[PDB]
Amino acid sequence: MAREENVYMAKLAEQAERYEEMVQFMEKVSTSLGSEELTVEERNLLSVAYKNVIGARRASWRIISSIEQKEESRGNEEHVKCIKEYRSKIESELSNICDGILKLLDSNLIPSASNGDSKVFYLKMKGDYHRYLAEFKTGAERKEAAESTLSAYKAAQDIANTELAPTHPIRLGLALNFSVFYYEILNSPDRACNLAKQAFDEAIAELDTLGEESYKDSTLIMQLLRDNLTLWT
Amino acid sequence: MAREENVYMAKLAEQAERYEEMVQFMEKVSTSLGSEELTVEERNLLSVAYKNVIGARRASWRIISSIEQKEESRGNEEHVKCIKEYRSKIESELSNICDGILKLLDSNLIPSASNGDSKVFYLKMKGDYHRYLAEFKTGAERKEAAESTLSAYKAAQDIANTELAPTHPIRLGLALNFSVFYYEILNSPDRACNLAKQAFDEAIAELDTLGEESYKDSTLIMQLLRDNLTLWT
Repeated sequence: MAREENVYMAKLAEQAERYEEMVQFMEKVSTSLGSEELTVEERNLLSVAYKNVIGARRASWRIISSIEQKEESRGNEEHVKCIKEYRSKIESELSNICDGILKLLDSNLIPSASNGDSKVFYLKMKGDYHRYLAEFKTGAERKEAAESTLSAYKAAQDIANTELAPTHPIRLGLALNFSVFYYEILNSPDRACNLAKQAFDEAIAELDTLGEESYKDSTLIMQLLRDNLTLWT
Repeated sequence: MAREENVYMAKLAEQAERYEEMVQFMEKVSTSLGSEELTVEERNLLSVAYKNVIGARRASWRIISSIEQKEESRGNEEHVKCIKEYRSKIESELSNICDGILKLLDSNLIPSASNGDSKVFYLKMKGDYHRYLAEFKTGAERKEAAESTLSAYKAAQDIANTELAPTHPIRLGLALNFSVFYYEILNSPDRACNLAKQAFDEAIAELDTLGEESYKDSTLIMQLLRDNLTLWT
């Protein structure tokens, strides 16, 4: 049967801003496939869905962490005990969300990507979500997450380097996250700045062969890489 | 024991924008009382909580209804069947949210309000939430909701008229919702415009006895009543 229906429901879920439902709908598109790949449209929806569901918990996690620290500085110890419990609950959510998208990548989407844009897309996403585990996980789970990120970003760059134009927003967007993760989580500015400037230089080397729709895609990203290189200096 | 804790958790829930949790926390404050009333702070949190939880479903309901109608006009009948199912689900949520706050008003907060500001506050809220049932319920449930609203708004105005200054933001805010409900749901512009201009005129009759904190409260509302009277003409 046709489940353009679940795709149509996911676009309604998006319009309604009911993102948890958007995820369940795109998870139903993905776990119903035999040999078929998600279209671009479909993989983009799955990604908008997870990005909005994880975004909201990341933002809760950041305000709850600021409060946790302001109250720790003031010696308000009953508050801290309460904030910690709340942070713990949000961490539980964050960790199950990451596990849901990782499980779908590891066992449906990555093993069935054929084109290279697809392989880079799913391997980047896998990295993106291990990076999110790494922002809050602790101990050995933080270490396994930082390594899973690096190794997914690397396997993605290997394929992006050969099989995708230097100007492709997947390859540029992979460069942006990879460069930021080297700097912010591995504390390696040399590397961060390097593959940033590499991704930028390479992509102006062929910027003189895009459309008026192809441009707005990768120009947005190219400018993000640029303001970081000047920032990072 | 002290459950300033649940109040503190509700303020964390608000900061995190986890409003469903804010509701559960303020519901726990309210269902734990013996003879005690919610403070102003507490009744305001309960209200911020329910307002954000119902706001998000009302907004989903409005975009899903616009889509439902655009697709009905274009003859896209598979879409409509899908949109209707989605609208139905959002209606289920809206109806259980309204029932939760109504159950807490009808059986904890209204029967124990002592001061009059408190009685007007809970009776207004009861009206506010029956008004929301009336926006989407259908048939006899819509009729029982429109009447429950009217009768809660009336019982509230009876008390606001004697026991609260004409300038009190509860009494003015009650006037705003009451006036809007007469116009938009009962289709009675004469009445809408009347008790709007009455609430405004009466409140400038004593506007020359407020603070610099008391003012910003009821001026915001007084200007809302004013732009409607000119609009409604």
